[PDB]
Amino acid sequence: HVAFGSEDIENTLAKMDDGQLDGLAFGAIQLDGDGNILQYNAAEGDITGRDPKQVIGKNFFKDVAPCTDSPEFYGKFKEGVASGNLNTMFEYTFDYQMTPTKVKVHMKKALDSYWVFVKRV
Ligand SMILES: *C(=O)/C=C/c1ccc(O)cc1
Repeated sequence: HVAFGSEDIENTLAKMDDGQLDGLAFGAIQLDGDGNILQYNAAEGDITGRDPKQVIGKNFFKDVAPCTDSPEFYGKFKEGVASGNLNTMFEYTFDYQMTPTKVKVHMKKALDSYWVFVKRV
């Protein structure tokens, strides 16, 4: 088990393959520094209606999740990629090609890549 917001979440998830990541209680996306989607788990698709196989390779901020292109989300992502120590938590609403859904988001650098964790609120 691993809880959303755990202090060493990136350690636990570093040791995980697809099945384990797909088993998480919360949405988990891994992005590269350009915002391209490396991994996208089953729990996230249950929040957003996206097929996890279909969004791998796409750009999260440009194409998949346009509502996240804002100082409040994308702005914080690039600040944390630049500053080297991404680790930030905030509320957000996801509303593109889905019913508007309130979530909380935790972005954290991976053990060169970057996690976006999501849970319904
Ligand atoms: C806003 O358009 C957000 C879209 C979105 C957020 C998270 C996802 O996993 C997919 C789309």
